[PDB]
Amino acid sequence: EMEKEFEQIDKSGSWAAIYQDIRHEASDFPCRVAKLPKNKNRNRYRDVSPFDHSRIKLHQEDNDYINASLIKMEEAQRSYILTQGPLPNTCGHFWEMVWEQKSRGVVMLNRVMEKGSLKCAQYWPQKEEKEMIFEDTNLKLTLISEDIKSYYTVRQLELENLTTQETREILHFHYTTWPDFGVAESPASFLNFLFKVRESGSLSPEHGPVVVHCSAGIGRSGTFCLADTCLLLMDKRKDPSSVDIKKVLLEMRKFRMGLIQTADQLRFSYLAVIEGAKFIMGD
Repeated sequence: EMEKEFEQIDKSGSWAAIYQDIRHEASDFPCRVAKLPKNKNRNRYRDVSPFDHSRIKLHQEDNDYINASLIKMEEAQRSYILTQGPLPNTCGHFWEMVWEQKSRGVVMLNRVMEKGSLKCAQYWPQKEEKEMIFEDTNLKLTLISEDIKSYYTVRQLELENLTTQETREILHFHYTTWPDFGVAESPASFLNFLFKVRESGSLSPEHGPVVVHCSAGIGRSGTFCLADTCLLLMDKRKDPSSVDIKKVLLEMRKFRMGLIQTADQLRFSYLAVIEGAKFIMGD
C-alpha cells in the first residue's frame, strides 16, 4: 500500500530527498519553439515551457505557439492539457485552443491575484451583461451562470466562434481556496473539487482534453492531474496496490516539465490519492 511508503517517508523525514530524485530522473526534451524570440511574450515564466513534442499548436499560420502541453495517459485512458494562466496578450490564444481542442471544461487552480501579484489575466467575463470579444482570434465569450461555493466556483460559459457562429458551453471549475503558501492539511476539499470536475463530464473521452492551469501550469496543475490519473488507475487495475505514484508522475513529466513544484506538493499528492482511494475502494 502506497500508504506504507507514505508513512515510511514520513518517519524518516525524506520528502525533499524523494522529490529531488524525481527532479533528477525526469525527462528532458527540447522546447525550441517556446524559446524563439518572437514567443518571449507568450511565456509567463522563463523556466516553464512546453516541450516541442507535446505542445499544443494553435491552428493559425501566423504563430501557432501557446505555452500548453498535451499530457496523454495511455493506460489511464485520460488526456489533459496543462497550460499557464493566460497573459494579457494570450487570452485570445487560450480560448482559441479551448475551441480547437474541443474541450468541455477549464480547471483553474489559482486566484487572479495571489500574494499581492497578478498570477493570471482576467480571461473570462465576470458579469452576464458584459461579454468579452477576443478580436485577434474572433471568439466571443459570455458568462451564462455562476455558482459560488465555499471552496470553489463553477461557471457556465458560452464560447462562440464568431467566424462560423457555432456556440459551445464550457464549464469553468475555479478552485478558489488553495492556500497562498504550502498545502492544506486535509486533501478533503481538493478531492471534493476533483470529483465535481469528474461528475461534470468535463474529463470524459467524448470531449476534447480538459484544460488545466494555475499560474505556471505545473504545480497545482500537476497535482490535479496526478491525483486524478492515480485514482483512475487504482479503479481499473486488478491489483490497485500496483499504482506507483512516483512512476505516474515521471510518466506525466515526459509531456510537460516540472509537474509538482515542491516536496510539500508531492506529499500532498500522496495524501490526496491515499484518502481518495478510500472512496474509489467501495466506500
